[PDB]
Parts: sequence; structure tokens; C-alpha cells
Amino acid sequence: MVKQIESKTAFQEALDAAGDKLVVVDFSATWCGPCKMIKPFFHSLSEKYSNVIFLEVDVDDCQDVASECEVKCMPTFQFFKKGQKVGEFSGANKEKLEATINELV
Amino acid sequence: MVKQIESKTAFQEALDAAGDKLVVVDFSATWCGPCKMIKPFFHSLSEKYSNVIFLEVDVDDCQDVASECEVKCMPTFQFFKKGQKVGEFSGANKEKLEATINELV
Repeated sequence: MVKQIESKTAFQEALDAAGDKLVVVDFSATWCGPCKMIKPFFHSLSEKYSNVIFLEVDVDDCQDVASECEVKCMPTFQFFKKGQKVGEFSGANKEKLEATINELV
Repeated sequence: MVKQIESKTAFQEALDAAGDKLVVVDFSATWCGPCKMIKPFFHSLSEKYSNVIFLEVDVDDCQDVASECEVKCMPTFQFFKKGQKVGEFSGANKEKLEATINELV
């Protein structure tokens, strides 16, 4: 299911507890239309792939996590494995979200 | 100089009062590193080009202006002439900002 991140401490903790699993982070903003458009599909991916951790970071609540991860477009999806960023793209592209998850898992 | 926009009503009013002049709008966010990087150069362009109107819209204060203008990356510069959008690009590129202003003025 999708884990809502509300601090830098909760982000770090989640990337530590994921262990060996792929972590997909959706960086979004409430004002951004493409972000609202892809939110149901992002939550469907979390029920389909139980072996992948799905995080949501609202850039307005976690401005510090947003700056440190160098987010500049909404939505941006960053992919992490064992604390290292292994992929990233921006845009509400459903096919490419799922396709990148199947390459990295 | 740069006019800080704090409502949809002030945005509309500014695009009406510009008359015939080019209007350059910088859509920015406080958390976004490239936005901070280009802010002095954007304010220098406003002192150099007195025949062009320079607006700043913080997407966090004007979420409604941000959604309606379909902003998705920070910074985004939109260019208007007589209320019509005539150019747009995203990214903190100094050369391309000034170069687009000289094409459209």
C-alpha cells in the first residue's frame, strides 16, 4: 500500500527498513494536475506489487526532503535499492512507471 | 522591477495593464534549488529591460494560478503579449531566458 512520508526522519527510516526491496517514491504537489491524474494508478501498483515499497512525499509538507532529493518537476518518481537511487524520471506516464518497476525489481 | 503576484485577481489585472508590452512570469517554489539560483539574474533582467514587465508567482501562495497555468516544473517562465501566452520553457537557463525575451519583445 502507499506509505505517506511526513518527515526527513520517516523517509530515512523507510529506506532503511525496506531492506533488499525496491522503493518507488512519488514526489507530488496538490496543485499539480498530472499528480492527481496518476494517484489512483500509483495506489493500484502498490496493491499489485506486494514485493515493492511505495512512498508518497508531498513537496509542500516535506520541503527539506524535496530540496535534498533535487526534485524540480511534479510528479517525479525516484527509485531506490539499498539506500542508493537507481532510477528517476518525471511526468505522469503510467506505462513507463510500471515498466521501470519491472526493470528494477 | 519584479512584481510579486499574490492572487489570481492581481495576475489578471497585471496582464491587462501591461498593454502592448511583453510580460515574463517566473513560476517558482521556495524549496527548489534552481529557483533560488536564477532569482538575482531574473531581478537584473527587470532593471536592464524597462520595456518588459516581470512577474513572480510563488506556486505555494498561488496554487490556483499555478494549476490554471498548467505549471509542472520549477522554474517555468511563461511569456504573454496582449493576454495571450506566446512562449514557455522550464529550467534555470540564463542564456535562453534573455534570448527568448529578445525574440519576443
